[PDB]
Amino acid sequence: KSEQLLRIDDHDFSMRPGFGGPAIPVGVDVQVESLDSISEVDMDFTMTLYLRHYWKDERLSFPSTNNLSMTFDGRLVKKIWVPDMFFVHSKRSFIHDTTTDNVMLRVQPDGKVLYSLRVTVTAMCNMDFSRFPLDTQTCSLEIESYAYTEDDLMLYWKKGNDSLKTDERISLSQFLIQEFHTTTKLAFYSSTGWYNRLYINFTLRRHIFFFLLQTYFPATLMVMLSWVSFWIDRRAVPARVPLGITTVLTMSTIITGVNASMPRVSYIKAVDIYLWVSFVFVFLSVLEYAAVNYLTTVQERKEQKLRDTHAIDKYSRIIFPAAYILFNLIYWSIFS
Amino acid sequence: KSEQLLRIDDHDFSMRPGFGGPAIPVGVDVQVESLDSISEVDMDFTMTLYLRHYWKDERLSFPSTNNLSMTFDGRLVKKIWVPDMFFVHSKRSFIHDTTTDNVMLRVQPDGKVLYSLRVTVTAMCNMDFSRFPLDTQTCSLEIESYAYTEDDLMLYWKKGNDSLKTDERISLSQFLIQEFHTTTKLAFYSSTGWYNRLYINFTLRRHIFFFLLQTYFPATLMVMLSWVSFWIDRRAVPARVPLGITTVLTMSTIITGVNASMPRVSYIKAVDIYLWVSFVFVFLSVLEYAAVNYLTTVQERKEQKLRDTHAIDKYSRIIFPAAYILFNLIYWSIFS
Amino acid sequence: KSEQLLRIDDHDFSMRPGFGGPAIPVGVDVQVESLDSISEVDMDFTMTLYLRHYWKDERLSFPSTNNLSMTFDGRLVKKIWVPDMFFVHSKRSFIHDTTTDNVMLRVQPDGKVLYSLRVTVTAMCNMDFSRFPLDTQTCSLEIESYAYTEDDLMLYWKKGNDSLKTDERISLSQFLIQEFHTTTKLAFYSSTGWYNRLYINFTLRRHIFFFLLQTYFPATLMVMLSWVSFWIDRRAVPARVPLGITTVLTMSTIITGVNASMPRVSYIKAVDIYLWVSFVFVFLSVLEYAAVNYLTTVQERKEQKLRDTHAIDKYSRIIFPAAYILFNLIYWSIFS
Amino acid sequence: KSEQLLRIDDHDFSMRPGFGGPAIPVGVDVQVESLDSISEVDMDFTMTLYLRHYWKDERLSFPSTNNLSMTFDGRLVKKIWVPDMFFVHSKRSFIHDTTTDNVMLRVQPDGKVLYSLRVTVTAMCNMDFSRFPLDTQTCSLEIESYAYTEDDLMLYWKKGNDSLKTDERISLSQFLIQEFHTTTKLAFYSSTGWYNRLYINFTLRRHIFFFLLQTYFPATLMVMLSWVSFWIDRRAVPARVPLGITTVLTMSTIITGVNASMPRVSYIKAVDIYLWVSFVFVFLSVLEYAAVNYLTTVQERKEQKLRDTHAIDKYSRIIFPAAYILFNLIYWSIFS
Amino acid sequence: KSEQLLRIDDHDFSMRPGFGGPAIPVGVDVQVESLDSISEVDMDFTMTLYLRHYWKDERLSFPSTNNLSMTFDGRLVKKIWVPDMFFVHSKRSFIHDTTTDNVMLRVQPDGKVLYSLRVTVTAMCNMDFSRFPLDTQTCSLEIESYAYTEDDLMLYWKKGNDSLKTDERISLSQFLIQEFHTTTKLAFYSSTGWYNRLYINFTLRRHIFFFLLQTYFPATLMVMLSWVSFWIDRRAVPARVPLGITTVLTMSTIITGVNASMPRVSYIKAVDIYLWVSFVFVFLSVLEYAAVNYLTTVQERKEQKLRDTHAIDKYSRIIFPAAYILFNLIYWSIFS
Ligand SMILES: C[C@]12CC[C@@H](O)C[C@@H]1CC[C@@H]1[C@@H]2CC[C@]2(C)[C@@H](C(=O)CO)CC[C@@H]12
Ligand SMILES: C[C@]12CC[C@@H](O)C[C@@H]1CC[C@@H]1[C@@H]2CC[C@]2(C)[C@@H](C(=O)CO)CC[C@@H]12
Ligand SMILES: C[C@]12CC[C@@H](O)C[C@@H]1CC[C@@H]1[C@@H]2CC[C@]2(C)[C@@H](C(=O)CO)CC[C@@H]12
Ligand SMILES: C[C@]12CC[C@@H](O)C[C@@H]1CC[C@@H]1[C@@H]2CC[C@]2(C)[C@@H](C(=O)CO)CC[C@@H]12
Ligand SMILES: C[C@]12CC[C@@H](O)C[C@@H]1CC[C@@H]1[C@@H]2CC[C@]2(C)[C@@H](C(=O)CO)CC[C@@H]12
Ligand SMILES: *[C@@H]1O[C@H](CO)[C@@H](O)[C@H](O)[C@H]1NC(C)=O
Ligand SMILES: *[C@@H]1O[C@H](CO)[C@@H](O)[C@H](O)[C@H]1NC(C)=O
Ligand SMILES: *[C@@H]1O[C@H](CO)[C@@H](O)[C@H](O)[C@H]1NC(C)=O
Ligand SMILES: *[C@@H]1O[C@H](CO)[C@@H](O)[C@H](O)[C@H]1NC(C)=O
Ligand SMILES: *[C@@H]1O[C@H](CO)[C@@H](O)[C@H](O)[C@H]1NC(C)=O
Ligand SMILES: CCCCCCCCCCCC
Ligand SMILES: CCCCCCCCCCCC
Ligand SMILES: CCCCCCCCCCCC
Ligand SMILES: CCCCCCCCCCCC
Ligand SMILES: CCCCCCCCCCCC
Ligand SMILES: CCCCCC
Ligand SMILES: CCCCCC
Ligand SMILES: CCCCCC
Ligand SMILES: CCCCCC
Ligand SMILES: CCCCCC
Ligand SMILES: CCCCCC
Ligand SMILES: CCCCCC
Repeated sequence: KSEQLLRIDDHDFSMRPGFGGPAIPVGVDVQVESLDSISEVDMDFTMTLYLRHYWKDERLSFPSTNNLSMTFDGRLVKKIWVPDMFFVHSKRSFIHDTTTDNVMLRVQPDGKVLYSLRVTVTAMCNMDFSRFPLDTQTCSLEIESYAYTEDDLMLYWKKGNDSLKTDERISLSQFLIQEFHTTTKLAFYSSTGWYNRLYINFTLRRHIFFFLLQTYFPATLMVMLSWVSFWIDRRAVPARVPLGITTVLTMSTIITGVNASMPRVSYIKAVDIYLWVSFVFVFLSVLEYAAVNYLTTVQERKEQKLRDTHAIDKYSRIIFPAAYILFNLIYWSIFS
Repeated sequence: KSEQLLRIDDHDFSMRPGFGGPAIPVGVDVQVESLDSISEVDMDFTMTLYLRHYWKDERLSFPSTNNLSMTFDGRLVKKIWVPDMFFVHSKRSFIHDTTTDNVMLRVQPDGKVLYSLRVTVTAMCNMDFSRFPLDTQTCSLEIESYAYTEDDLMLYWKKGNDSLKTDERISLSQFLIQEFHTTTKLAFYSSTGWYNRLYINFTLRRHIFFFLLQTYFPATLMVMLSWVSFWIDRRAVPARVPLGITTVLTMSTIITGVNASMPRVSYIKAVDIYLWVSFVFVFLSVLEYAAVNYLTTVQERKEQKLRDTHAIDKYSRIIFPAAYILFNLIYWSIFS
Repeated sequence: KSEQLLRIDDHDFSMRPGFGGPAIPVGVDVQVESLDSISEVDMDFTMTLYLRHYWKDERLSFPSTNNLSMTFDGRLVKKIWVPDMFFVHSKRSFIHDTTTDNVMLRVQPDGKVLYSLRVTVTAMCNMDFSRFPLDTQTCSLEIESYAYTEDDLMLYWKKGNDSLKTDERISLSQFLIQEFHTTTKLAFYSSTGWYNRLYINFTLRRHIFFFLLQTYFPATLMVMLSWVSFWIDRRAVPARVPLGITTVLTMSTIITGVNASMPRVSYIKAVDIYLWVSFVFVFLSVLEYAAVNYLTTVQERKEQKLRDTHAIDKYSRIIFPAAYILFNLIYWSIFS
Repeated sequence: KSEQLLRIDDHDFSMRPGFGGPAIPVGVDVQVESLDSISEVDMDFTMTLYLRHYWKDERLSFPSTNNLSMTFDGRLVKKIWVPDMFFVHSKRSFIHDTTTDNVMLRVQPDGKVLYSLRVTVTAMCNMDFSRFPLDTQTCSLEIESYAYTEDDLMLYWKKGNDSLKTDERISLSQFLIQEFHTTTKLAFYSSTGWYNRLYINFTLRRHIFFFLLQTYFPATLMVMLSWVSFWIDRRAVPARVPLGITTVLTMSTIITGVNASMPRVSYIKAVDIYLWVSFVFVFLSVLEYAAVNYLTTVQERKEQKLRDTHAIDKYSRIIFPAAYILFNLIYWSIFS
Repeated sequence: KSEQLLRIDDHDFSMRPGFGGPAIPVGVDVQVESLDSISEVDMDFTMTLYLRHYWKDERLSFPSTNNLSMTFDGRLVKKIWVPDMFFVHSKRSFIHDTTTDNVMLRVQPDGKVLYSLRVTVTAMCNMDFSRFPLDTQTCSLEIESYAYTEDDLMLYWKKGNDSLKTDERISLSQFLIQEFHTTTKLAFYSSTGWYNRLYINFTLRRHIFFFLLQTYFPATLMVMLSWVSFWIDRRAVPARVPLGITTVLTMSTIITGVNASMPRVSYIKAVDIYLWVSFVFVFLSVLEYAAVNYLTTVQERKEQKLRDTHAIDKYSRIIFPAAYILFNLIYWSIFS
């Protein structure tokens, strides 16, 4: 029996290696296999990965006439001491078990141990949609020991920045992913002490042209369409009135349609500002012709009682586009 | 073996410490890590947190030549007595188990015990949407012993109001969160007796300006647009009629669009009252011109058989806006 | 050890108390804590509650110099005999286990036992939507023994109608809840025999005014708006035609919008009948003016070849509203 | 102890009764309690039922001075041999366990055994939507032994067609259910051999009138409305043009609305054919008036340069309805 | 006892057969039972299948006076050595367990073993929607050993391309499935070594005619409808203006409706290009008439101050359709 080569029954494996002295170093490597989903309303993401640990234990040494190592599956884990890592700020997670538990242990003649397992985790990521669709988000995944302070266990990246590998075809449907890297930082708990924490960081971006074409293009076209009425004969009331009112109706349908297709986040975003400013421009263009028609009617009635282009149209033909151009300059200087 | 330092086999751990005498005090601390989601239709919320217990047991004392404590994981829990806390008014919950059970026990030489675990819970929160979108909601989470009355176990906050800590970046997507605090109260069960209950309270609010801009602004603009027809020449029937009917159509589309984007709660809310009053104003403006056209036609026919601005327009130009202003004053004095 | 006070090893606990003789009575009490959700398309509901059992077993008696009782948690359940209750017509259910199993046992010196546990259950409830939104539904939850017939186990409510308690703040978002009460009935299985079954009954109702304002009000307003054209000068074709066709378009949008917000139940309901009758009225009002215009044109052409209000408008002004009023009387006498 | 009346330790229960000789017959009965849901996009259904087995084993015989039988729960199952049935073509399933496992065993003095359990299963059902909404679907549930060929185990319906019972109130929200019955058939696996398979069959149908009123009625009404323009004076251009274009807009909104309410199945169905043919009719009616207006204008210009009803309207008034009637005859002769 | 015919206690089953020498070959067969679902936003699919292994172990040989084999269920698996296969790039999976674990073992007198189990798996499949709805996708499922390198275990398809069988009625609701086949490839891990990997490949396609009729047909019809105004008398302003503006409104509603029914993928696809080009054509047709009306008005005013078909219409009648035809030629030569 291979488990008799390790004196299992001859040691207390409820205490750590080196108990009573300096802390035992434990080195970590990570391989990311995929990014599974993201939730914008609930603000979290899901990832699948391999986690590997390295440490030394002299109680595990066995004699050999060679330099061959022995390999075990997850049934040995409950018989020896292993590190207790957990994921900070996570909502749910599990270890894969088909067709059997996805756990491996390899033990060297001198007591060096490698511990490997496959896991899926869902973690939180606070997001800010104030600059949507031009926003940028940063997320992280964090790794920590549950019960051992830095005085008993010293956790570190085994090879620095070479300790993280990512799959060549990692991708998300609605985001672009860039800039993977690792960091470390000490954290403090008033109940027990100081602990080491490791981080995995990355950044997300959207596709800007899709949103430009889908939202900003039609609004601008409808605003430009509402200026056509300034060049139409003011005596054609049955053609001036329906045009303005239908233009309002079209802009309202566009805004409702856009609202139905964005994530349900209930506070004010940049695209909303653009859309409602354009709606106000369309409203003002109807008020203009109302004024013109009233004034013309008054003039005609006065002339008959006593017995060309109106100035408002001439000024509006210049003033409306200039003000829209100035709004656009300010908006795009502010939101980049 | 460390479990032989505690005389495990030498005591009955199916009875409480101090059995037969006064109740044993048990002190509680809570650290909230995050707020995961909220459901407005089902009226509940989800939270993730650390729960810590403190008590003393003389049967656990062990000799030491030092003041060092021993630490265990969750396999020891089934061998000793521990408190049986549960969450009142909850729908589902679980304890995290990756990469192993997230449970810790620390035992002092004199028998003081600390018990720590990590848990996620979903709890109910009755809500009232009568003043939507200006409503305010209050929620709570409650903690109680399942089987021990106040005569056997005394449950209390360890440090009063300093016993609750919350994460610095706790947030929800559609709500603002404020005013965390703790309370206690005795409850009575006719089947067994009196029990101590602990509470965690907080308050939620919405973003008012988003809703103002999205709902109240367009309705008011359309009501103001329907008043334009009072200044148009009454002889232009083909321009007066289509304008009113298209204005009705636009207001109906706006109302349907707003209805599709609120949570599906089927009783009457404030915003509904605002919207349907505005719809009635738009309807009345079409009835006005119907009356005017009929009366003008009668007058002309009478004059021809025998062989300026109509008064109704002049009065309507004043009466409609005053009545809308009075409605707005009353509405906003009532709903703040 | 407290489990040695009960002679556990000295009795066969795979047989019932009183085996071989009359049936053992078992009394039941229920406390409802909350109503969690309801599903109209799948026709089921979810509930969370406490279930308590009472019976006597002389094999459990122990000596005492006092009248104190002993309390156990769920680890004792597998060592003694307990009743096997299950929920009839249910789809899924589970027993809460945080922070430990929510099970209690209390044993009196003379062998009286109390058994308590906390459970969540989803059960079916056949529904009829023919009179929507004026429908009423009745639901029930049923409790039965799986393996013991009335000859071996007699199941009954411990205190009659006082055996059911409900929480003071029980509520559902879209329903009103009323009239909780209990009943009993015998059921028969051809495979094994007769069994006792217990019932918990309640009733659900909707908020009628919300639905009135959201659906019936706009339809009636549009039908009334289509009658305006009967008072308009028949020589204004460019004002009579667009009005009818836009009125049809508005009514169609209203009907689509209403259809998108009701539960997806694919058979005919009362509100559908109301809406499609109103649509038919709006269609008929356009056919009327088509007839009037054709006849006027014929008359003018005839008069010119040879070389006031038309009767159809005068009759329509009376006939349309009377017929709508009669439809409303019949409809509301039929559907209450 | 009742388990000592059966010589449990005295037989190898890892082999079947009658090992080494002819196959052992096993008889099956089924009671369906409910139909829980159906998924049209994923093409599956869910059902809840009781499954009962009957067979004889002489190793289970025990002496009795009477004809009373002994009853056990599911803890005995792991100590004796039982049949290994499984559900073919299923996606997921489980056995109910509240408040304990829903399993029963009854053993007669002579070794006759009854085995009963309660189970929920989700199974696939390939569907064809080509004739929607006039389609008919057939589904089945299949039962088979996992490891024993017909040479070792003979599986059959205990009582033929009397072996299946269904609940009196079984129903689905959007379907009608009819024609339950059972069948049997042999299947062949090249890896191991021939096996017996049992079937449960039933049929589903929709409510036709709901779909008629919701879809076919409005389309036909709009097609009939577009024919009104053939009777309108050809000199009223501002009344002929808006009518056709608004009629197109109404038909497009109707089609979009209908599309949003059917199950998302992306291939061509009958109702789509009806709707797009009607759209083409509405398009052609606008092309007609375009032609008429152009020709009239040419004639007038020619007459002035040189210095009644147009035939196209007269022919269209007959030709359009006849062609629609012929389309309807062919369509309804093809799709029933 | 049948487990005493195999000397279970007489061998260490924690090491592989042939330990210390050449690798042991293991042969694999697969039978696909169904394709359960596909997720376009999350980019994955689900499948249910039978997995079978073949290998030889001399420690399992037993004497027989015949050539009969012994069969076991899944309780034997934990007592002997078996291969540890797992699914690469998968998100979740499980082994069916109703009414018992769906596992079988068959052992020949000479030590040949067959191992069979039933499993459901969800795997990732990166997709590209740039050519939607004319796109083609390829997916695969991959099988690998977790802990043994090619030096210890040699994994291969038992019968080459005859090793894969698929069900005759396998289907998906919105896709067509074709071209199943198998491949093999070596993979390299820097932590442990080289491993053998097996692949199952297939291809998916859509139904093109459904999408043609639903999207491309209405857009083209509306573009053709906007050309009607070039043949209408330029003096009929109240008929030329409403027609263009309503045509814009109809096209906008069509585009919103189409957007609401495609999978929510936020980057630019071919159908979007088609739709927005058609929208631009409709916009240009309104700008044309604006120009024509302005120029006519100028001419009339000049003539009066001093005291037929306009050229722009004549050129537009030719130029618009030619340019649309050229766009269509280029588009369909590019996207096939
Ligand atoms: C072309 C369009 C969208 C389509 C019409 O509404 C016109 C605007 C004009 C301003 C443009 C904008 C696209 C996004 C631009 C290029 C901005 C960016 O650098 C984005 O990061 C700055 C100015 C923006
Ligand atoms: C500006 C707007 C919304 C946009 C148009 O409809 C005009 C109203 C006028 C009344 C305003 C309201 C915004 C919300 C106000 C300020 C109310 C509040 O204190 C909210 O708590 C009281 C009066 C309300
Ligand atoms: C006011 C309104 C709805 C709003 C407009 O459509 C007008 C109808 C008129 C008939 C009313 C109905 C509301 C519901 C009533 C009162 C019915 C009920 O007792 C309901 O149980 C009987 C008559 C119904
Ligand atoms: C009344 C209506 C629907 C409502 C308008 O579109 C007119 C058609 C006319 C043809 C009818 C159809 C209803 C369904 C019928 C009766 C068909 C069936 O036997 C159905 O199985 C054959 C002819 C069909
Ligand atoms: C008939 C229709 C759609 C309906 C109207 O928009 C007109 C176009 C004309 C061009 C056609 C297209 C259908 C798809 C075709 C046949 C393309 C394909 O081979 C598809 O793989 C090449 C040319 C395309
Ligand atoms: C790892 O590399 C990243 C690359 O951006 C850098 O930011 C970071 O500081 C590096 N960390 C260490 C420990 O070298
Ligand atoms: C805790 O502090 C809160 C702060 O609002 C207060 O309301 C509450 O009464 C305090 N409770 C105790 C026990 O001090
Ligand atoms: C319980 O009370 C309800 C109240 O409605 C009554 O209908 C029922 O008959 C009562 N049952 C018994 C057993 O008293
Ligand atoms: C069972 O009855 C059904 C009723 O339709 C019949 O089709 C079937 O053949 C019958 N089967 C047997 C085995 O009698
Ligand atoms: C299996 O058959 C497929 C059929 O396309 C072929 O592509 C593949 O190369 C074949 N593989 C082997 C190993 O024969
Ligand atoms: C309709 C005309 C829109 C013009 C927009 C100009 C935007 C300029 C942005 C300059 C950023 C530096
Ligand atoms: C269209 C004019 C709306 C005017 C609204 C006035 C609201 C005043 C609220 C005063 C609250 C004290
Ligand atoms: C538009 C007028 C609607 C009138 C509806 C009258 C309904 C009367 C119901 C009487 C029930 C007894
Ligand atoms: C608008 C007129 C529709 C007429 C439809 C007639 C359908 C006849 C079906 C005959 C089936 C035998
Ligand atoms: C409205 C006219 C559309 C004409 C489209 C022609 C497409 C030709 C494609 C040729 C591919 C080789
Ligand atoms: C392809 C980018 C288009 C942007 C139109 C505003
Ligand atoms: C837009 C304001 C114009 C004023 C011209 C007098
Ligand atoms: C709005 C009512 C006006 C009445 C004027 C006589
Ligand atoms: C508040 C009830 C309103 C009903 C309108 C029909
Ligand atoms: C609505 C029918 C009126 C007929 C008058 C002659
Ligand atoms: C619809 C075609 C009519 C042709 C009459 C000459
Ligand atoms: C479309 C441009 C036409 C120009 C004719 C002069």
